[PDB]
Amino acid sequence: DPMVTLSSILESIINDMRDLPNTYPFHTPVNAKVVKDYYKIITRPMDLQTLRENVRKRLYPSREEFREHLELIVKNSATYNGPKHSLTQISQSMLDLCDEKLKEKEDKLARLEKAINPLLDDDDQVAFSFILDNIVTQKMMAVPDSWPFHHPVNKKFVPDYYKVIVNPMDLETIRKNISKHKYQSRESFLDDVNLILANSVKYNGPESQYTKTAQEIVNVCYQTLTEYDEHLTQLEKDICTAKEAAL
Ligand SMILES: C[C@@H]1COCCN1c1cc(C2(S(C)(=O)=O)CC2)nc(-c2cccc3[nH]ccc23)n1
Repeated sequence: DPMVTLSSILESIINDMRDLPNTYPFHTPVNAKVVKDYYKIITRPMDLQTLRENVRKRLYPSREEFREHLELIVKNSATYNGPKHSLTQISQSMLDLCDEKLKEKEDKLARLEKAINPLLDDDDQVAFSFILDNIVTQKMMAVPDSWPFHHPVNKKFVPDYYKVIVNPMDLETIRKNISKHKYQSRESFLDDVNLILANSVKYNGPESQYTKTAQEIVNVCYQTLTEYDEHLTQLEKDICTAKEAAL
């Protein structure tokens, strides 16, 4: 079972990260009854124990989902402790080692990932994802003053954001989803794109300039999808055939 082999590789990387110097503060979850403001600042807690348990729950079908959770450890430290704090440097040493090990095992990991999910090797899925990523970076992120929507909100800087917005979305998250080939057609992609605009209506109001910018992001997405409609329709058809074939 390639998921078992993959999981064993990921656990071995966790073992190697745990062994780096001074890493213990990251081995287990932050104790929010000692660090009483932790959840007022951090939205997505992560640590090596939780990461290992998730590997064992078979939550990571690829390098990328694993690495994304590992990177939260660093991002959270950068936010809470500071970008140059020794704890943030220590967390970064873990991520650097992970990247070394993933580099070394890249061909084996690719083989396992494609055995787990054959669409990662499908040329139509890859071409479709490439087009979506170019729409995001060249059209959507090029909208003037679109920066509020480029990344997840950092609760440190907007402390009530996630009390209001419980289903957040942003363009970086969409790009990460594209890189993982989460979207097999425009319908699921547009659900996430529209969530950006819905969240702006809710948090900022329907007449806010933030919402006008978000509306422009959505409108240039529709305009560009319409321009590429013929090609995208063919890719979506061939992806469906590949999806059904893998059965
Ligand atoms: C709430 C507002 C409008 O609705 C969309 C998301 N918005 C963001 C997003 C971000 C992020 S950030 C830096 O937190 O990563 C994702 C890019 N920051 C700020 C922000 C931060 C600090 C002071 C501020 N004054 C006005 C906006 C603002 N607002």
